[PDB]
Amino acid sequence: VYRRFLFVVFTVLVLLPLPIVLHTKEAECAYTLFVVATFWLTEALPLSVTALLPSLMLPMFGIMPSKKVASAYFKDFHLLLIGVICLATSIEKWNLHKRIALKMVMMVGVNPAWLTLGFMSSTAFLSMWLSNTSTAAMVMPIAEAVVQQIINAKGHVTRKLTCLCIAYSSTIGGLTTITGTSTNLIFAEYFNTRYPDCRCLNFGSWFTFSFPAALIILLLSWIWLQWLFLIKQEYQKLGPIRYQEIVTLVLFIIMALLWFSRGFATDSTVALLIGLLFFLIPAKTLTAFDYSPLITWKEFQSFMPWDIAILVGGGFALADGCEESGLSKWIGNKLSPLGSLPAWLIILISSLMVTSLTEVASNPATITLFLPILSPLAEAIHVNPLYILIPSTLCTSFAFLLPVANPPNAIVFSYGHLKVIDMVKAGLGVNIVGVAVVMLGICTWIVPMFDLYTYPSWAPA
Amino acid sequence: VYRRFLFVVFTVLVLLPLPIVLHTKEAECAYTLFVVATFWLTEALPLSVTALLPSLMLPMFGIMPSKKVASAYFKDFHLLLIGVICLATSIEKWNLHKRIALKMVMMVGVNPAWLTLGFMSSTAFLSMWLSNTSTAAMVMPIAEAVVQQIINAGHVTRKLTCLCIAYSSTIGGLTTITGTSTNLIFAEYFNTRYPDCRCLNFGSWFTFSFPAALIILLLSWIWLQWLFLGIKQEYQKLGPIRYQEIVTLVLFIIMALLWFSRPGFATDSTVALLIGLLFFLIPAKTLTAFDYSPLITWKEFQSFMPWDIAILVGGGFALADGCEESGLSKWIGNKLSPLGSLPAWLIILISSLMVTSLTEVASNPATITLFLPILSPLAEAIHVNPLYILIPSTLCTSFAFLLPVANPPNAIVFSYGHLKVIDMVKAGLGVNIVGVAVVMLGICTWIVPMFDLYTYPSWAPA
Ligand SMILES: CC(C)CCC[C@@H](C)[C@H]1CC[C@H]2[C@@H]3CC=C4C[C@@H](O)CC[C@]4(C)[C@H]3CC[C@]12C
Ligand SMILES: CC(C)CCC[C@@H](C)[C@H]1CC[C@H]2[C@@H]3CC=C4C[C@@H](O)CC[C@]4(C)[C@H]3CC[C@]12C
Ligand code: NA
Ligand code: NA
Repeated sequence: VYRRFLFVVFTVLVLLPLPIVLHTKEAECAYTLFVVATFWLTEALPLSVTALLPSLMLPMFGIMPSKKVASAYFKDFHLLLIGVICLATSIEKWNLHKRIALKMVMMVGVNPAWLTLGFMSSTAFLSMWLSNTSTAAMVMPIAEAVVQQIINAKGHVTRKLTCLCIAYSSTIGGLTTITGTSTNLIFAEYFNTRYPDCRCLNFGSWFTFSFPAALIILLLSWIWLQWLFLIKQEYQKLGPIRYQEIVTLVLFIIMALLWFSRGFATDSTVALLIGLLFFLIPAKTLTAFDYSPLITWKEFQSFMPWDIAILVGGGFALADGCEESGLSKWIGNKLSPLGSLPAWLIILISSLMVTSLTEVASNPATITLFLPILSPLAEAIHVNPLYILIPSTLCTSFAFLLPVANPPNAIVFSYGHLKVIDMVKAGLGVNIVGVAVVMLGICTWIVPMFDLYTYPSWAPA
Repeated sequence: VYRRFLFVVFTVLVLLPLPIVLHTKEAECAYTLFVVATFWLTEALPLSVTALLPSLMLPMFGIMPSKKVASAYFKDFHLLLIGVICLATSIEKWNLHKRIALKMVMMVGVNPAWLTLGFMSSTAFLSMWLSNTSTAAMVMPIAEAVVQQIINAGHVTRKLTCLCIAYSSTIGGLTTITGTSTNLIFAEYFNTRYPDCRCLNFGSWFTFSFPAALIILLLSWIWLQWLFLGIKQEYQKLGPIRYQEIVTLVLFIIMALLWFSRPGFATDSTVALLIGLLFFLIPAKTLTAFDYSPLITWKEFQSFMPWDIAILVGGGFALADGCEESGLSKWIGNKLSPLGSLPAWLIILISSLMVTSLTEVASNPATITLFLPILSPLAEAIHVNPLYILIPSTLCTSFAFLLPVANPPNAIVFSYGHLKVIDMVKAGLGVNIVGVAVVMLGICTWIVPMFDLYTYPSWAPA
């Protein structure tokens, strides 16, 4: 009774017994550690309120920030993210993302079973640019209407096979771009901090090592999903193609051709030069007296992730706060026999610990907690840091079990079908295929790309 | 004909004849100067798109950023602004700001002419916390309904009440560093460039400017009432006082009592985050039940927070440092060497009158962004305290009281029926001269013993 308020009686709870430790300087900093890590996993607070808590609690105990090295008022990853969001804002303001999801399904829709590959290929291409949650929330109304008019010409299992294709291929196409999922932005913001001399990570080199990785997972999970389970009038009611979709489509082909083919030759120059045209090209008249452009600043501010910059800096103030106190030395002495395992065994034992924790917690929470653990470990045992951080930001996205992990597969669970055991039987095939393909990747073709066997010059010592 | 598109045929225009200069390294950097300054004043682009233009154009010519000194992932002014916005988010989500605007008018509403002072005192107190544009857009529906039921018991009392809402929303917009938006561009420019100064917080901006605005508020009521003329049922239809307004009002008195009365946790940004982050936690609604919702959500907080101020400041720094890497700051620095022979007080009068005149035709964040990296190099060169010049120029930026294109407070009240354009010029020139004279009286007598304005400090370089 009265456990409809289980957020407030838990946040107020956790701060009460945890002040057993009030005794020294490392016990007070470990109090901030087990509180912010607790509210990130259970998500009792909205994940950026919690990132402001080390900026409040640590000066109260007497642990002040002391880092004083930065540069560059506008960073290069911040200007790439500006130009990508303003392309992804007008592509769904003007409903261009339903033309493509219908035209791709129509082309390869011979449908013995090529409808399923038609649905996966249409929502994995849309996840490279849009967010995973917003692109699964519009193919799912489309696919439910198509599969109802097909059965209006056995029928139960083809409704929950089509459900899992939308939820799983929105995540597989969520990688292959550093701006596809949100957890590819926390990796890229942690890496341009802490390692600001590294120039090996841009838009056109994340796509080259991960598009061969996801095409194998996409083609092998279609075969797995189709195994264990078994429209011209829908495109006609979108209307004719408008003016504001031809302009958006032309700037989308122009921008993506220069990213892969190309001090002004950086990828953040193409993002701002073609991205800032969306604030300029006229779209509507509003009688006339004054036009309106393709996107406005109030719509751009709605789509931009501002909470990622608070989440990264809140993870840095917690990590540096453990270094000023004696906590990083104290647990560093009890874990000295960890540096006797081989380099490949650290990869397998960590990527299986991240692909298992991401099923019960959100993906930006488990990439924020684990990324300042593996990167000190990689410099200590004299490994290239990208050799450990690349297969852990890729196995974070592999959240394919029970529908509390990522909000893609909680949308498709909100429909009628697809009880919980249908995800565990289907997700364990895509999970094992996903881990084995990335483990195959960092042994053969990723190593000659980023020079993963040679300790670089951006790592300290 | 076809000049309904005068934005796109002007932005595309200005970039065409201005590449006469393509010849050297300072001529290419002055090309970026006269483009970004042109789109800030005319506002052909939304004022943060333009701040990203020196981050695009300057690496193309070969002028790279080279500054490498900062600290402190979260700054102290950023944590004060977080806690203020989440108090100003729930105060208008739950309509607490109409209780106060009606209860203050009701109390001093004897109305021979105390209705006018009742309206100014209710919308100047609400501008210390809310934004100037959003607090003039809700007293103006209220005052038009009250002045219509008073005349139903007459033309010049409709446009006297209009100008009280537009002018006292700006006078109460100062006295807080988070009241207007141009008090945030001053405070963000000053914690950059001068990071050793600890003299500027919430509780010392209010002490030097609340005596400055109370004199301008009390003297412009006398001026406005002169040149123009010599409600329990409106409060009853708000309903009874709810649950979510008593909780917001209690945390508003708690937070403001500790700001003025108070190892390293005794700062003003601690009170802002400790009482501000309770608005994400206290339950407000049930939504059947199975899961409550708090007083404010993160999607509503993200809507009210000014994110474009941090882009506008860093875009002004990349343009200012870009002129220093090239030879432009030395080239115009040699042609302006006889400027450093005027007295210290004459620089104040000649600059505050140049900023209070330009802010009538351009927006206030555009004229504080262009002028703040001009006066602060000038104050270090002629050996003056930099706060002695920057304080009376961030205060005369807000004095936009003439024709209704200056600030969006007095374009809202112009959008109603009354108040033709000459009624603002006759009324605004009285509030303008009173405003400049009170700040000039302030920086001579009581502001100087507060910030030590005659002694060159230790945070300025040399
Ligand atoms: C973000 C928060 C958790 C930082 C605190 C993380 C602790 C767990 C991290 C910080 C420092 C890390 C240690 C850095 C140093 C060493 C010594 C090396 O031979 C083994 C790795 C080991 C032992 C790392 C283990 C993990 C570690 C101790
Ligand atoms: C933001 C942009 C405009 C920066 C370029 C501004 C130019 C106008 C600013 C930058 C440097 C400034 C100069 C700094 C040095 C001097 C020499 C001193 O005896 C007179 C002031 C004077 C001459 C300043 C005048 C204004 C100035 C030249
Ligand atoms: Na995505
Ligand atoms: Na205000």
